[PDB]
This record gives sequence, structure tokens and C-alpha cells, in this order.
Amino acid sequence: ARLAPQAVLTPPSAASLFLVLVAGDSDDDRATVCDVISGIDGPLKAVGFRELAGSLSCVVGVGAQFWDRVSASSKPAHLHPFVPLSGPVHSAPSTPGDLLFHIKAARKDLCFELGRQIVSALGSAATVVDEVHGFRYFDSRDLLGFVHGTENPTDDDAADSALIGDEDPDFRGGSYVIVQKYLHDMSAWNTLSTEEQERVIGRTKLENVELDDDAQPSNSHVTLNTIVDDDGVEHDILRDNMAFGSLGEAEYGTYFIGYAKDPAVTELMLRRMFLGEPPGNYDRVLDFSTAATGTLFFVPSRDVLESLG
Amino acid sequence: ARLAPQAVLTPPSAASLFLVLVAGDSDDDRATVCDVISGIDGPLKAVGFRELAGSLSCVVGVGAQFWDRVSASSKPAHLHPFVPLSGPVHSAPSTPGDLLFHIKAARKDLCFELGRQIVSALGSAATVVDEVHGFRYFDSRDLLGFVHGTENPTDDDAADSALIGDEDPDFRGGSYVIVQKYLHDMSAWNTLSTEEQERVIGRTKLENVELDDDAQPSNSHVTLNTIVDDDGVEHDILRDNMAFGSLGEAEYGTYFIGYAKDPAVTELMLRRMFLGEPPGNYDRVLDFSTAATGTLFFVPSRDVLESLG
Amino acid sequence: ARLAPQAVLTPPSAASLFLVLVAGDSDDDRATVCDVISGIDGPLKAVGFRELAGSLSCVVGVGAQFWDRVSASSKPAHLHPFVPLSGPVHSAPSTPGDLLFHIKAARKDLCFELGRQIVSALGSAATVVDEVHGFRYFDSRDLLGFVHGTENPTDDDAADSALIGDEDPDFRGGSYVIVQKYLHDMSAWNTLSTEEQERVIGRTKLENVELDDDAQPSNSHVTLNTIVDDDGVEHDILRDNMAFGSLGEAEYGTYFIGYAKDPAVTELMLRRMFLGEPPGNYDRVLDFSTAATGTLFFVPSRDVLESL
Amino acid sequence: ARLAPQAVLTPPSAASLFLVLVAGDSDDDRATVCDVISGIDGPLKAVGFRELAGSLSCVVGVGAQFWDRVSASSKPAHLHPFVPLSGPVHSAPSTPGDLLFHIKAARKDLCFELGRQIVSALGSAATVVDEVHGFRYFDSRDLLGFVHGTENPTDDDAADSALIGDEDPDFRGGSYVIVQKYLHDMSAWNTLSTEEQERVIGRTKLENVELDDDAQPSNSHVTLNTIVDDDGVEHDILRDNMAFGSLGEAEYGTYFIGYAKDPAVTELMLRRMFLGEPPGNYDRVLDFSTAATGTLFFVPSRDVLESLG
Amino acid sequence: ARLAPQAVLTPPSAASLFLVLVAGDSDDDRATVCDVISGIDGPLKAVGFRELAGSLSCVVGVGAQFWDRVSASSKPAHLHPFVPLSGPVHSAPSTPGDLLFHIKAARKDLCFELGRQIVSALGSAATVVDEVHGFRYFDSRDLLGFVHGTENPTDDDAADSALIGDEDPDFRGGSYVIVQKYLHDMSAWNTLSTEEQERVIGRTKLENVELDDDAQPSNSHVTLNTIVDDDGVEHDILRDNMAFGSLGEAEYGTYFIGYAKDPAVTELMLRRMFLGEPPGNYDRVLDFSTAATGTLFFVPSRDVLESL
Amino acid sequence: ARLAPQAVLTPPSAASLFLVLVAGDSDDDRATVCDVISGIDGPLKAVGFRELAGSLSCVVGVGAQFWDRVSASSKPAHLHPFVPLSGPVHSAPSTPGDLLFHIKAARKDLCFELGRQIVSALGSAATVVDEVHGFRYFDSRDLLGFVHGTENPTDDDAADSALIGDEDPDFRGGSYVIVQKYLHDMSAWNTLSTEEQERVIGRTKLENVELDDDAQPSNSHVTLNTIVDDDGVEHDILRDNMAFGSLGEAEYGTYFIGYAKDPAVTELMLRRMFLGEPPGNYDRVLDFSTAATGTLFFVPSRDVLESLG
Ligand code: HEM
Ligand code: HEM
Ligand code: HEM
Ligand code: HEM
Ligand SMILES: [Cl-]
Ligand SMILES: [Cl-]
Ligand SMILES: [Cl-]
Ligand SMILES: [Cl-]
Ligand SMILES: [Cl-]
Ligand SMILES: [Cl-]
Ligand SMILES: [Cl-]
Ligand SMILES: [Cl-]
Ligand SMILES: [Cl-]
Ligand SMILES: [Cl-]
Ligand SMILES: [Cl-]
Ligand SMILES: [Cl-]
Repeated sequence: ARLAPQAVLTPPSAASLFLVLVAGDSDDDRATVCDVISGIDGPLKAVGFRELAGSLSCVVGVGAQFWDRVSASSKPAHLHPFVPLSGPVHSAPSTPGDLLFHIKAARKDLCFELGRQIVSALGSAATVVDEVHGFRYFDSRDLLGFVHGTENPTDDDAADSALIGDEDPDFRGGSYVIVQKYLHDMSAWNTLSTEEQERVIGRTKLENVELDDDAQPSNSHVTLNTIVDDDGVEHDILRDNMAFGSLGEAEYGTYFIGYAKDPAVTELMLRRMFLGEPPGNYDRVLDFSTAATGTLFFVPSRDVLESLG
Repeated sequence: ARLAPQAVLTPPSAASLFLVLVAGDSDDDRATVCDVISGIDGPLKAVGFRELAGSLSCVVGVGAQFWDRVSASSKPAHLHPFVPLSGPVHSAPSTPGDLLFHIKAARKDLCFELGRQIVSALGSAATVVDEVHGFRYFDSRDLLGFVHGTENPTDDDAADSALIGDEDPDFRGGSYVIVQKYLHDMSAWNTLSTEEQERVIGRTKLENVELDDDAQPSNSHVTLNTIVDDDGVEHDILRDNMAFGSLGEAEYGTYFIGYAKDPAVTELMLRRMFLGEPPGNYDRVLDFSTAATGTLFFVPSRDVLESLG
Repeated sequence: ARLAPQAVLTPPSAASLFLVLVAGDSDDDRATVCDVISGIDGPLKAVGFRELAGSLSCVVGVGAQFWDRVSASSKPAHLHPFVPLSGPVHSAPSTPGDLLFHIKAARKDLCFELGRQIVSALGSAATVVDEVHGFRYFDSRDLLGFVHGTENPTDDDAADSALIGDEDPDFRGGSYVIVQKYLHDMSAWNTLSTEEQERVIGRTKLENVELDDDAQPSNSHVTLNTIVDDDGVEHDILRDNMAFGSLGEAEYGTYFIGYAKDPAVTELMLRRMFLGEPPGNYDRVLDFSTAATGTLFFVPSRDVLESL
Repeated sequence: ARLAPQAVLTPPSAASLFLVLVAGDSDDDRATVCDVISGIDGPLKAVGFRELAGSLSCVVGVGAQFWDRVSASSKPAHLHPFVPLSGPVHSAPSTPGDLLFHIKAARKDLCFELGRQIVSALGSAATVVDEVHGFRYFDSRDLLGFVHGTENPTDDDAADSALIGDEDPDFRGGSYVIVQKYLHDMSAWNTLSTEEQERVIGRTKLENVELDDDAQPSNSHVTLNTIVDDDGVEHDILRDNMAFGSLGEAEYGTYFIGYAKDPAVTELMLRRMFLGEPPGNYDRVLDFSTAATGTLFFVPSRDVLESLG
Repeated sequence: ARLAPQAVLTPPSAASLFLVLVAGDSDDDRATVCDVISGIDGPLKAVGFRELAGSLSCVVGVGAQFWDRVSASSKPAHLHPFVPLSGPVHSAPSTPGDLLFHIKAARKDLCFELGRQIVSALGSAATVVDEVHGFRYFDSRDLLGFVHGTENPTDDDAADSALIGDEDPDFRGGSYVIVQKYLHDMSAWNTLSTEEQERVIGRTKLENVELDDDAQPSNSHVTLNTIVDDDGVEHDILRDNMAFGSLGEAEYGTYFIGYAKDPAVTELMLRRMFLGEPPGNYDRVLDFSTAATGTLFFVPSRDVLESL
Repeated sequence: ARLAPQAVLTPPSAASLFLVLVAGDSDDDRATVCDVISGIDGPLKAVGFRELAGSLSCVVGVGAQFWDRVSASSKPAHLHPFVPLSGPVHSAPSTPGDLLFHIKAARKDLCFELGRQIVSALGSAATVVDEVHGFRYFDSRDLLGFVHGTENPTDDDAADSALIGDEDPDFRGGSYVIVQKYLHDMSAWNTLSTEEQERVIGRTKLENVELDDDAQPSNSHVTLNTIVDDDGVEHDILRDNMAFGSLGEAEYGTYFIGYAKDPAVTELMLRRMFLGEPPGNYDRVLDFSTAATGTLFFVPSRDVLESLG
């Protein structure tokens, strides 16, 4: 699916740009924003076409509140600001964001150039609050050294987990995406043994194998993020997490980003993670990673997005 | 997608070959031609299979006059010869051709080999009247220095624009293609400032950004080739342009090739370019580009192509 | 179709791994195997996700005897063991196999790693009975020197040819696969002239162009493997052949692997090849190639495989 | 020349890491530094070997002052701190730096990982003052849109321009490198026409051709950076400049980095640029770019560097 | 050897461009040409730097007549115009050329762009007299179907073969290049059996293995092009052949281009090919290939080229 | 470098083939062998030329016994059969082989094709006694999961370590190579913690970092294979390890192959590994790895190889 915006289902890339913006209270501002994002197809092709492979993609996310400024008329069944969490040890803040631009490509320059043109076309009408330059780290690993994104759904499985279906027909082909910008305590994670780290995660480190059911801690990241309803049905998200970092500031990050046809799934995951399940039995990953952002966006289908204003 | 004839929707390639032939007068000649083109999947796979990536493709087009020689009592709704245009200084001639082979691949040798096997199969039953070896020029630029194919529709939109549908069910999935071989006057074009060149096209040169409405001349290539009907519905074509040339003869060219479900769109674009809108307000690209050919072909779907005879 | 088990329609790859296993008798053996093959997407993603390109695929086949051991309740219409053929000169043995893993990827390491993990997970519950490491040879050639896979159906035609549809709706999206490990007599092949070899195959050698009607012998590999029904409709199979071998043991091989929605098409190709058409008019390719194995498997869709 | 440190002559890469550090006044600090950099070969191979292509390289630079802390005994003929410049309009500061790590590879992750291991092995013994993540921007361009690095010397020509020869035999195979972290005024550069910009640079923008001798401004960047002595001999540097940037902070950068067997050449270039020649006739590039750092380092041959402490 | 003019020893490329030009009579023409070719590294870097890989190369040759126009003062030992050969069946014409640009790169666009810039810079001062766009054909084949360039010397042997050394120290690091544009009779070639073609060339076709001593005809292309001196030392040239052609004009070509430190080696290969060894025993390759051009050029080192 | 026999210094490859053969007793057999190996550049180019990149290489090695059959009155200074070792629990057997072909390429088919042409040329004059198809395993790891070839010397150091020099001028540019086919016990090795595995090797598993001296056991693979003489001069070998295996027979292997200008270094390494230092303090890798072969070969330079006969 080449150079079409709102392509939620794109495979992993070598490079990422994650841009979060807030819109000006102004009224021109509101409309300048709407021009840019309703015609996002323009800059996407403008940059993307310059690469033979056409690996460039761009998913636009709109915050719950800014959504009301440009379409009170109609509303996705499950749009809202990010539910903040305050558990026993660890907390997930709900930080601000009106616009999300999730940008992926085989090269940095392509990412940066798209971002540059999006930012420039918005001018004073919007301000960047968060900017992450994501990158592939070896054989699909996070900076914690684990293969990261393994159990993502694929193909038909993935469209079903991520894209709005018959259950909210006005926004079919849409999605809800939550981002969280995690920073890691490298020195603390390093005092653990590989085997302790594996227990924290749920999978072997080098080989990326899932631990047997009998050796699988009930507060391993994998168990906490497994969702099974009362009828026995699993519910999945699609995650496009990328590494990022700065050596001098000593930040080592996993940029979380998950898409689902219903954020309830992503939110239950986050609750099970921060509050724990049974309560207090939280996700040990949180001991070594602190979320610095937390934002929810609606991802309009291509039709819906081209309709704005 | 993979090694199948009449794949009209293929992404851009690094190499292409455009062959235009005229069929012999005889009944033998007509039968040989029908054999070769209805069996086109043979040569296609025979060559294409030798490349792991499977990049090779071949779209066969048939001219209006040859179509009536072979399928008298069934005819796509809009098949007619290319309609020539005569402006005051610039003209679009209508030049011979019964067959088009539009061949694309990631490598020259593949395009060439297929062309060779095709020409060999037709033997004396057809004559090449035009042959162009297309190449990608840097970051998808034409020889005028502009990124070229940017606003091509993609994915679903491409299918809607290019492929015959419910209007003409007997030929669903076919298309209509028009070629024109343009030669540029590089001297004249170089005497223009970059900014003037950008005004001719309708986009910035290096950065490939559309000029905003208020800097966008009414006779820009972009403006004149934007087609909106009374209902306010935009109509697009699919373009597979490639650069070509010969240093010794001083030929620096752009092979135009456009696909449309209805050639009325392509024709309207052409007459806006050549005759202006308002009248006299013609496309300044034509001050720098001269068409040496103009042929229209019907592109049958696979099923229809295989039935010929 | 990324990292999805039972992706029958994958394009050709640089590397592949063909694993044939016999399952143990015990009910525990039957259960371990079923647990492993039903969660096959686990290892497939555990290794496949590690490659940016996502080229890794894995198709699981199940033999007739073993299927009857896990789902006596419902059977695919055409599942039976491979049918031995015994012709005027050559024979196609029917050999054991309860499980097939047909693994493909852009790199050997990925194939090997998936195999390792699969075999480790099966433990004592199964035994590797045939193992062959296929590799692409120049411009899609086999070790006989011919471009090999040319006339595979593609896209819709491939799906129509290989995938089970309305004819057996309980097993929709599945397939039937037949494998045969062939070994060549290279010296005998080399005493033929190129033109002779071209007549055996049905296509020119370097340029991979089909011989025209009148230069085609009646017993050419191509002619014999052309299946046209009484209404004039051709019936195709999907072949993922790879080369293999061992220089020290002087083994130069072609691993035949053919998928079809109805294996009778594949079976008819085999009969016409081994017994000949008309009879005695057998495929001269068999004068240079000897199949060491012969096994038929049913390829369950994801849904059916997942619920085994 | 694979995975050897102090490989000054490596071809351009897709990715860069530029790290500048200051050493602690301490004495352990001094020796921890010396372990790390004298055995730089260790981490270089440790990371580098993990990529089949072995594109990873790392040139270690030592500041004039820290050099005296670890080798008073012997000194390169031309080592000193960066000469700051204070011209009519524009100024080049001399900022601090003891250690330079110039890291190049085909991938980001390789760069980042090497940096991460270098930083971690230094611990409290050193502090990052400057960190630039350089990237290739299209067809070897800077963010000003010009092809950047064109006239670099190559092969034998490049070894002669950059590496210390018979003229200082104790440090044969060494080099002197100057870095400057330039930030651009995008909006101002954009108010220029392409043709004005070309006049500023010395070359055509899209085509990267050098302007004719008669149309070549005497204060074009090219003329100012051309060095010809009294006998008619040209003297060149080797430059490994990379783009870098941040969208939210609105910085758009060229990271300058030049190597020479004698910094006098680089320093004359900088003087001609900032002071102008004739004086006051300075480099118009400076109107659109401000140097935020300015540092000189000695680049020890592999032998000399392995000898430290 | 990155973006350096006169890189004679570059490995094979996917694309190349062969430009032959005749210079104008005027002293201004002579000067413009000299300015352009002497600053050739300008355009070479102007386009070549734009590709990360740096695959672009450009070798400049100068004909004998034109050299005498710019440096009557000093001459390379072996520079003369190409010597026409007129044999019992075939002939090698000697055709005009003052300048050769032998351009190679991984992409056509780079070759084309370098050519464009060069030709633009020469303006009215020169005229393109032959232009051919070479391209790699499958696994290093020519349009006759044979792997083509196999026995090129490499590394030191290549430098010893191609580069001028102690024998003529004034032009050290230079070379002598001969080009001939050959066109094939494809139909005639196709009436030969593969074995017949193999005997013409001297090597097996698909597998590119040299025929042994006793199966080698005396007039095989390989045999005739083997140059052994009286001390038993072989003498090699460096050939950067590429395929080219035009389907409409039915042109299927091999562009011959051969470098040697002493062109007499190349010349002796030509005589032995066209007149045969023993005489009349000519190279049967010439029964299927006709040279449309024939030009010799001296390839100055960078230093000498830079000072022209 | 390019398609030349005896290129000992080639960088790592994705595929390799190690063939070890025994020559026939006859004078015919000895002559055929001499023809094939002195003409090795034939097959090398015949296969290697078919790949644009020219990755294919072939290093021919000759055993001590066969050397005396063919070159009685000239002999490299240190050519002798492999010296077997017998430790208390682990042994290095000495196994037959007159010829080694060590073949590397970017693709299996190339290695295979060369092997095939070589075996075909020797016909009945030689028998294969060992054949191993090497493959790269992820990011240059062996089947034990460790990055493998890290501390291999590069560039000039590699030449100094691997290639015979002024010590033995008659054979300058030759080398001595030793092969051993090791099979691992994967069960035993898996029962170890990552940290224990790291202590066995001498480097961290995932990150491939050398353990600092104070955590580095005296019997680590790294420690035991570090060779420093009385003068304090380090002695290195060049290793071209590759993974190999068969799932069905449960073979998971490491093909050791080391090149040295003097096999005394390789032998000293081996006896430190197998017999310990101090005595009994053997390499724990051997608890998990068992050598099935052990053969030493002289690698003649090109000039010497071509002279055989
Ligand atoms: C010398 C011949 C031509 C040249 C150099 C040329 C060049 C370009 C360029 C540079 C663009 C902007 C990038 C892009 O979207 O492709 C463009 C757009 C376009 N051109 Fe052409 N073109 C040529 C002929 C034609 C012809 C003959 C037609 C129609 C019959 C045509 C139709 C279009 C259309 C439909 C677009 C997209 C306009 C939009 O919706 O933004 N072009 N062309
Ligand atoms: C030693 C084993 C075999 C070899 C070396 C071999 C070789 C070839 C070659 C060179 C072709 C032509 C290129 C192509 O279209 O793939 C071909 C075609 C084909 N082969 Fe095989 N083959 C073997 C076994 C088989 C077997 C066992 C079957 C059936 C069970 C089979 C069925 C087919 C079919 C259906 C085609 C396509 C023919 C057409 O419709 O044009 N092959 N084979
Ligand atoms: C139509 C023109 C030609 C064709 C199609 C052709 C084809 C071939 C082929 C297939 C080979 C064997 C593979 C190889 O080693 O490159 C070869 C070898 C060779 N050719 Fe040509 N060639 C042509 C013209 C020439 C000319 C004009 C010369 C001399 C001026 C020449 C000199 C050589 C040499 C020196 C070899 C290497 C022979 C050896 O030592 O094994 N070729 N050619
Ligand atoms: C089962 C067999 C072997 C395995 C799995 C193995 C594995 C390794 C590993 C993982 C390393 C660290 C990375 C590197 O620098 O390569 C290493 C280093 C090394 N190994 Fe081995 N090795 C094996 C056999 C041998 C043998 C038989 C020798 C010597 C005869 C040897 C000599 C060396 C040397 C010289 C180093 C570099 C040590 C240093 O200076 O840091 N290895 N090996
Ligand atoms: Cl970015
Ligand atoms: Cl995640
Ligand atoms: Cl072509
Ligand atoms: Cl267009
Ligand atoms: Cl495998
Ligand atoms: Cl087959
Ligand atoms: Cl970095
Ligand atoms: Cl610069
Ligand atoms: Cl060209
Ligand atoms: Cl040749
Ligand atoms: Cl192999
Ligand atoms: Cl080792």
C-alpha cells in the first residue's frame, strides 16, 4: 500500500519520526492545521516519491480535544484524552497532544524531510511538544536488548486488531493509537542477570523464545499484556516501538506506540501493567522504565481525514 | 502483481522499454500477432522468472484499427485512434501504432531480453515504429530536473482512475493508454531561472513542493492538468514517465505514458495543455517539449487478452 | 503475507529447508506434536521477526495416517498416503512422513534457526526422517542447468490452483503438497547434447523459451506435465523446487515440492511421468533423476492448523 | 581498510556520530581516558564485527591541552587549541574539547552502539559537551540543498592532503581535524533565489556544476576556500560534513569536520571565510550559518594512539 | 580507487557509456577540448559524488593525430592510429576518433549525466562520432550467450598487463585502449548447435568452463587470443566488454574495449583473429560478428592528463 | 583481492565451503592434483566472474605428506602434519588430508559451483574426507550464541600475523592453516546461565564486550588464546570460523579455521586450550565442543601454487 496516508499496517522500518504537536487556540490556527492534515497526501508523495522503494509512510493522529474543534458533528465511539494512571510504585502521566505524525521509512533523510515540510506548513498554527527519532537497533531489539515487536499481529489478524470495523461504521478503517515515550535506567537493568531480565520480559533474551507456561511469572510483561475475555477470545494491539537515545544526556529509550480498533484493550494492558493484576502485582519492566509522555489519538481513515474542514 | 501480463498498477521502476509496432496487412500477420500477444505470459515468465525479485512486467496495448481487424463484434466503449491537436505554435501529432509493449523492470537486461523475445516471436508480422529505452534519473526526476510522478494516485485511487469498471463490464479491468515521446530543448530551458521553471511546472524544483494557489500560475502544468468536473469530482490519470536520450544526436527526452479508465480525461488534459484554458493559455512546458509521437491503445485485461483469436 | 503460518503462495527464495518427520506412537507424542504444530506461528515469529525484510515463511503439512490420529472426526476430501508408482523403467517410492515443514527465507540462518527451534520443541515426540537444505542456483536454475519454475501460476491463478475452495468448504484455504527428493546422474546428463537435453525438458536451455509445438517430443517433461480437461481448461500446480547436494557423496539434487487444491492433478502428472502417455512413453527426465522419497501431506489453513 | 581505528580516509557514510568530550581534572580520570582510547580498537571491533559489511569506523581526536597531560615528552609540530575568529560581521568561537570521536557507519544503530560503549567505558572520567547525529540527506546534500563534499580529494591525493608525512616523521599517518557545528537560518536562505544561492556557494544547485571562472564571485564559498601558494600549488582538506537537525527546536545543521596534515590550511580557509579576502569580502555562507562550536584535535596514527599511557 | 580519472583497473559494472569524439580543426577547438579533458575530474566528481557507493568512473583516451596536435614535444612509445586489417573473409576497419570516454557506473543515470556534462562542456569544439550504452546481461554474458570477461587478469596481473611501467617511464601509469563496436548476426549464430558455438569460443556455454586441450579447435576464439612469448610467458589484455543494441534496427552488439601497456599485444590478437593463425585459419567468431568501428587511443595517467 | 587464488586476507562472508581431500597413491593421481590446484585460477574465475560483486574466493592448502610427494627439495620452514593433543578429558585428534579448499562467497550457489568444478576436475585422483557448508549465523554469531571473529586482526596487522615474510623468503606470502571441525553439545551448554557462558568465553554474550581483567577467569577462551612472548610481543592468528549443522543428526557445529605465518602460535594456543595454563587449567569451551578433525596445511602464495609440477 504505497504512499497513502493512514497506512496503519505498514511492516517495521529502519527509521521513524514521532512528532506530537499542540494547536494554537486561534481560529486561523485551527484551519491552517486542517489544510495541512487533510492534504497530508501532498507532502507524503512530495518526499516519498523521491525514493524508488516508496518506503515512506505517515499516519496522522488527532487528539480528542482538537477533534471537537473541527468535527463536533461526528465522533468516534471511543475517542478521549489519555487516561492517566497512578499505581502503587509507578505512574503513567497523561501529557498534552493535539496532532500525532507517526512517520516511517527505510532512511532518516526521508523521515526528517517529511517532518520538516509538515512543520513548515503548520508555521505558528502549531507547536512541537515531543520529537522522537526512532531507529532499528540490530535484529529488531530495544535498548534493553530484547527482540521487540515479535508477537505483533500480521495481515488479516492485524487489520482486525487495529482497524475500526462494522462496530462503528462511520469511522471504518480508522484506529486509536496510544504513544508513551519511555526512558530506561540502564545501570539498574544491567545489575540484573540475563535470566532475571528474561523473567521480567517473558521471553529468552538472545533467542527470543517465549518461556514455558510453567516458568512464566504471573507479572512478566508478556502475561500482563495478554488479554483474554470471558468467552476465551484474545485481543491484540499493533505496536511500532522504536529505540531512541542521547549519549550526553544519558537517555536510552523505547518509544511505545500501539494501535487498536478500541483503546479499551490498550488501556486494560496499561492498567494491568501499572496497577498490577492481581492488584499490586505490576510489570517489573516499569522498574527500569519511566514513561515521560502519554497521549491518545484517533487515526482517521484516509476518507475521514481528507474530509476535515 | 507477480509476472502477470497487463499489470497496469506497477510501481515505478529503474528501467523500462516502450515498443510501438505496426502490424502487417495479411491474415497470417494478424494471426501471428494474436498468438504472440494472447500468449504474452510465456515470454514474460521465461525472462522474468530468472530474476529472484520478479520485478519484470509487460503491459500490452492494442490500437483502434488493429482491434477492429481482430475483434469486430465487441469493442471497448472508448477505443478510437489518438486525436491530434493543433495549437497555434505547438501540436500533438497522431502517429501510427497497432501494438504497445510497455515493459518495466529493475534492470535493463530484463526489459531488453523480453523485448527481444517478443520481437523475435512477431518476426515479419510486425515492424517497430518507435522504441524507447527508459531510465530512472536520480531521485525520480525527469531531464528538466523536476521530480516526476509525484501526484500519481496510489492503491485504491489508482485502480479507480486507471481501470475500466461498471461503465463497460465487457472490458472490466482493461485501461486506455496514451503515449507521446517528448524531446526537450535544453538550451531554451536552461536560459530560464529556477523560479521561472517552477512557475512553468507548478512545484518547487529541488524540494518538489506544490506552489500555493496564490503563486501558482493559471497556465502551470499542474493547474492545466488538474481536472475537476461540474459536480466537483476530481479525475486522475496514472503516469509511468521515464527519461530517455542520446547524447550524440542531442536528444533529451520524456516519454509520456498515461493510463485512464476513460481517455476523455487524458484528452481533456491534453487539450487544456495544447489549446489553453482560457483558450490561448497553453502549458508552457510545451515551449520546451515537443511531441514526436501520439498513439492511443486499449489495454485489455488478462482474460480478454488471452481470448484474442 | 508477513510471518503467517501456511503461506502457500510465497514467491521463490534464496534459501529453503525441507523437513520431514515421523511422529511417535505414544498419546503424549501425538499431543506434543499437536501442541507444536498448532502454535507454529510462535517460533515463526520468534525467528522471523529478527529480519527486517520479514522473508521467513513456514508451511506445515500433515500426513494421512497422522491426521486420522488427531481428527478422525473430519477429513479433507483428498487426503490419503502417497501412491507408489511402478513404471516400465522407473518407480516413485512412497516413503514415511507424518509432518512436513516447508521453510523459506532470504537467508540460510533463518531457515536453520526455525528448524532448530521446531525440532527442539518436538523433542522425543518426533523424528527427522528427511532433511534437505535447498538453495537458489544462479538465475533460478536447477542442477540440470535449466531455468526451473518458469510456468508456475501466479497471483489469482496460483490461489485458484493451490488453495482449497468451495469444493470442500470445511478445509477452505488449505492445500495438498507432494514432495520427492530427486538425485541426478550428472555424468549421464552430460553425455547428452544441449539440444537433446532441451528435447527432454521441452524448453531451450540458456534462454528458457518453450519449444514450439512441432519441435516438442511427445514425451518431453513439459508435454507430459500439461493437464487439460475435456472442456479444454488447463490445470496447474504450484512448485517450489530447490537445488541441493553434497559434493563428497556426489549427490546433485532437485527437491520436488508441488502444491494443488486437488492432488489428483499432481498425481496424474506423476502417473503420466512414470508410466508415460501413451503408456511406456515415460518422461526421459526420469532417465537422469531418481526419487529417493515420496510423501503426500495435507496443508491445513491457519484456522484449522491453530485448532488441531 | 576494515575496522581499524584512525582511518581518516573512509568514503562518505549514511550515518555519523560526532562526540566531543572534556576530561576530568582528576588523575584516575586521565588514566581511564587513556585506557579507553589507546584500546579503542576493542569496542570498534566489538560493535563493527556484528555487521557483515564492516562499515563501522572511529577516528579518535585528542585536544591540544589534554595531549599535554598524557605526552609532554613528544608533540606534533602543529598541535594547539582552535584559533577563534572575530571578523567584521561574523564570529567563529573556540569552544572546549579534549576528546573527539568521529564515528561513521552504514547504519545508525552501529554508530549509537559504539558511542554508547565509549561513553560507558569512560564513566565519570569524561563528560560529553557536544553530540551530533549526522545523516545523509538525499544525493549527498546539505540542508541548504547543495551537494556537499564534491571536491574532496580522493585516494593518493587525499592521503597527501590529510595525513602527516616526511615533514613530521614522529607522527606519520596522523592528521589534524577541525570541527564546527553550524546552524542555519532556513527562512533567510529561502528568501534568496536559487541563482543568488548558487553565487553564494560557487556551484549550480541541482546539477552541482562549478560556475565558470567569469561568473564566479570573488566571495563565493568555493573561491574563498581555494588555497594556492606562491609556487602555484593547491592545498586541500578532506571534509566529512553531515546534516543534522531538530524539528521542534527548529535547528537545521551542517556539521563541519575537516582533516589536513597541517591545520594552517584549514585555518587560512577559516580566515578567508570570516575575515574575508580582500579583507571585509567574507563568505556569504556565513550570513545563513552560525558556528556554535569550534575545536581542533590531533588525530594520532594507530601506532601513536595505542602507545598513550 | 574512488572518483579518480583514468582508473583503468575498475571492476565490471552494471552500466557503461562509450563515447567517441572527433575534435574540430580550429586552435580554439583544440584548446576547449584540452581544457575539458584536463579538468575531467570536475564533472566526474560533480556527478559521481551524488552516489553514496561512488561507482562512477571515467577513463579518457586520446587518438594519435590529436595527441600530435597538443604535445608534438613528447609521445608515448606506442601511440599510432588503429591499423586496418583485411583478411581472407573479414576485415577490421580503422575509423575516426580523437577522444574516448569510457564511463562506468552502477546506474545508467550516472553514466548518462557524466556524458551530458562532458558533451555540453565540449560544445562546438567536438563531435560525437560513436556512442554506445552498454549494459550487463544476466550473469556477465554477451548477446552470443557466453560468460564474457572470465579470464581477465586481476589485481597485480591486471596492472602489469595494462599499465605502462619502466619500459616508457615518461608515461608511467598510462595505457593503450582499442575499441571496436561489433554487431552480431543472431540468426546465423542460432543455426549453430550449442556444441558448435562452444567450439567457436573455446569454453562451455552455460557453465563457462574452458574446453580441454584436445577438444579445443585451433581456430577457437580462446586459442587465437592466447599470446605466449618465446620464453613461455603469457601476455594478457584487460577487456571491459559490454552488451548493447536496438530491437527496432535488429542490432545486437558486443562493444569490444581492450587495454594493454603495449597495444602490440592487442594488435597481435587482432591479426591472429582476422588473418588467422596459421594464415587463413581465422576466428570463427568473425563469421557472426562484424566490427563497425576500430580506433586506438592512448590513456594518459592523471598527471599527464591534468597537464595536457 | 578480486578473483585471485590464495587470498588469505578476505573479509567475512555469508557462505563458505570447506573441502578436505586425500590424494590417490599413483603418479597419475599426483599429476592430476598438481594440474588442478596449480590451475585453480581457472575454475575460480569461471564461476566467480558470473557474479557482478566478485565475492568468490578460494584458498588452497597442501598437507605436509603430499607436499613431499611433489616438492621434495624445497619446503616451507614449518610444514609438518597436525600435532595431536591428548588432555585428560578432551583431545585434538590429527585426521587425514592432503588438500584443503577454503571457499568463500556471498551466496551458497557460488561456493557450491566452485566445489563442484574442483571435485569434477580431480575426478578419481582425490577423495573428499571432509565437507562442510558454512553459513553466517545472525550478527556474526556462532551456534553457541556469541559474536565470533571479533578480535581478528585487520589490514596491516592481519598481513603481519597470517603471511610468511622474511623468516622464510622462499615462501613469502604463503601461510599455514589449521582446521578443526567442532561439534557442540547444545543441551549441556544451555544448562549454563548466560553469565557462566560469558565466563567460559571471556566476553558478554549479546553486547560482545570483553570482560575486564578482574572478572576474566584465567581459563577463559579469550585468556588462554592470548599469546604474549617473553619480549612482551603479542602474537595473533587470523580466524575464518563459520557455523554449520544438520538438524536431523543433531549436529550443531563450529568450523575452526586459523591462519598463521608460523603454526607454532596456533599450536601453542591449542595446547593452552587442551592442556591448560597452568597445566590442567583447560578451556571450558571444550566441555561443550568436540573436535572431529585436525589437519594442518601449507597455503602457498599464488606464484608458488602455479609452479607445482
Ligand atoms: C514533456 C512532457 C511532460 C513533462 C516534463 C511533465 C512533467 C510533470 C511534472 C514535473 C509534474 C509534477 C510531478 C508529478 O505529479 O508528476 C507533472 C504532473 C502532472 N502531469 Fe505532466 N509532464 C509532461 C507531460 C504530461 C502530459 C502530456 C500530461 C497529460 C496528458 C501530463 C499530466 C500530468 C498530470 C495529470 C500531473 C499531476 C497534476 C496534479 O494533479 O498535480 N503530463 N508533470
Ligand atoms: C527431477 C525432477 C524434476 C526436474 C529436474 C524438473 C524440471 C522442470 C523444468 C526445467 C521445467 C520447465 C520450467 C518450468 O516451467 O518450471 C519444469 C516444468 C514443470 N514441471 Fe518439472 N521437474 C521435475 C519434477 C517434476 C515433477 C515430479 C512434477 C509433477 C509432479 C513436475 C511438474 C512440472 C510442471 C507442472 C511444469 C510446468 C509445465 C508447463 O505447464 O509448462 N516436475 N520442470
Ligand atoms: C564480437 C566480439 C567478441 C566476442 C563476442 C568475444 C567473446 C569472448 C568470450 C566468450 C571469451 C571467453 C570468456 C573470457 O575469458 O572473456 C573471450 C575471451 C577473450 N577474448 Fe574475446 N570476444 C570478442 C572480441 C575480442 C577481440 C576483438 C579481442 C582482441 C582484440 C578479444 C580478446 C580476448 C582475449 C584476450 C580473451 C581471453 C582468452 C584467454 O586467455 O582465455 N576478444 N572473448
Ligand atoms: C568450538 C570452537 C571455538 C569457538 C566456539 C570459539 C569461539 C570464540 C569466541 C566467541 C571468541 C570471541 C570473539 C572473537 O574475538 O572471535 C573467540 C576468540 C578467539 N579464539 Fe576461539 N573459538 C573456538 C576455537 C578456537 C580455537 C581452536 C582457537 C585456537 C587454536 C581459537 C582461538 C581464538 C583466538 C586467538 C581468539 C581471539 C582472542 C583474543 O585475542 O581476544 N578459537 N573464540
Ligand atoms: Cl527524523
Ligand atoms: Cl511494546
Ligand atoms: Cl531495453
Ligand atoms: Cl506526466
Ligand atoms: Cl537450513
Ligand atoms: Cl518441477
Ligand atoms: Cl548515533
Ligand atoms: Cl565543507
Ligand atoms: Cl548512458
Ligand atoms: Cl573480449
Ligand atoms: Cl556449498
Ligand atoms: Cl575462533
